[PDB]
Amino acid sequence: LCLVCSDEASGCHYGVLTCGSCKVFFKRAVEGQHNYLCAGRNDCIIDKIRRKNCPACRYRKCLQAGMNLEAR
Ligand SMILES: [Zn+2]
Ligand SMILES: [Zn+2]
Repeated sequence: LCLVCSDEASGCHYGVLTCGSCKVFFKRAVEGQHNYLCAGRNDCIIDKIRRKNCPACRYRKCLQAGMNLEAR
């Protein structure tokens, strides 16, 4: 299971057991430019449904999980 947006995970990538999308998301969200906002809220729960409400919390969530694009 995806330990970010709490969905059926395809396989682990980077540092943690994530879905298919959280992989690609994270690699953009780290080594790229981002425009996700929960920089001064950080309220919403990111799961299988509510992740469409906010892709900002997902970055925070995956990081708490232990994601690292230079993990092992
Ligand atoms: Zn996910
Ligand atoms: Zn949010």
